[PDB]
This record gives sequence, structure tokens and C-alpha cells, in this order.
Amino acid sequence: MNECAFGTKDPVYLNYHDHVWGQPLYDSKALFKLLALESQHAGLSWLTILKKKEAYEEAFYDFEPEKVAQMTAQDIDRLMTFPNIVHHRKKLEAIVNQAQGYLKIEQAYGSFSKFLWSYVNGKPKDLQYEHASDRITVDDTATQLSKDLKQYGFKFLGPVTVFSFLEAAGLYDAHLKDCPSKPKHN
Ligand SMILES: [Zn+2]
Repeated sequence: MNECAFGTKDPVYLNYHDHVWGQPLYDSKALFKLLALESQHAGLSWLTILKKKEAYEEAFYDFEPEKVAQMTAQDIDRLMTFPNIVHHRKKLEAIVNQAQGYLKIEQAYGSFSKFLWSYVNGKPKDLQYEHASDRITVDDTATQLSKDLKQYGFKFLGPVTVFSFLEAAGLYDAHLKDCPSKPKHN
């Protein structure tokens, strides 16, 4: 559904809308990767990051948190000229701080997935949208999660960005009622 996919026609973006965005994601490492890539979105089109995903994977150990968490200024120095990623130093540093935060969460709570999913009581919040104009960009839960993640050292993940992540990972289902890609919830 065109309306649901923000009126974007580029089929690389539509692929993301159709096969990733809003589909419940329960795997800890996959959640981390999606969150990390979401943090790179700011001030750019999502298509920009999508086309660079494989480059980010090569830059960041396939977003494996134990490996990313150990990266240093020395790695970031190198990555500032690594081809086909966005060379915004604070964005790149943020991915490392996020990986460190993930490890701290898993130390305290066991599972990064269980930590995040707890914010919606273990099942997707169906926002029951019918029109694209129904959509909000932030809420109280995303704001609290943003704050809570900040306490474990996560960076570049403000309330609006976290809200976007919740929708992307399917913790929130923001697909329109008549979108072919709207997931079934039981
Ligand atoms: Zn949709």
C-alpha cells in the first residue's frame, strides 16, 4: 500500500516497508542492528542507509555486539574513510556506545530482546491506523525507553528516534489497516 509506505515509490524502500518494517522482531542481535542503523538515520533519507547497509555491516563486525563494544577511537579513525558509510564521527562513535549498552543490559537482565519487548508486555502494540495522517511520531513509552537506554550508555537515540525504531522492529505495528504487509496479531 502506497499510502502506508509514506508515498515512496522507490522499490528498494518498498522492499523495506514490505519485508522488514513493522514485522515483529524477537532476536536480540537483529534488534540491536536495527536500532543501530536507525540511529544513523538523522538528517538523511532512509534509502541512504538502506543502500549502505552492507557497508555498515563490514564496518561494524556484522553488528555483533561483543565485537562492536570493543571498538576504540582507533577503529573510528579508520572508519572515517571507510567507503560507503556516512562519515559523521558522532554517529559512528554512537554505534560503539550502543553495543556497550547492549552488553550492560544483557548483564543486568539477560536478554536485550526481553528488555525491549517488556515495554509492550511481550506482544506488538497494534496502533490500528487507517490513514497515514493518523500516525504520530512520538509517545510517552518511546520517551521513557529513550531515557532508560540512555542510562546504559546508548547515544543518538532520542524519543522520536526510539519511536521510529519501535515501529520498525514491530514492537509497534504502524501499518495501515488495509496494507497487504500488516502483520497478523493473535
Ligand atoms: Zn504497510
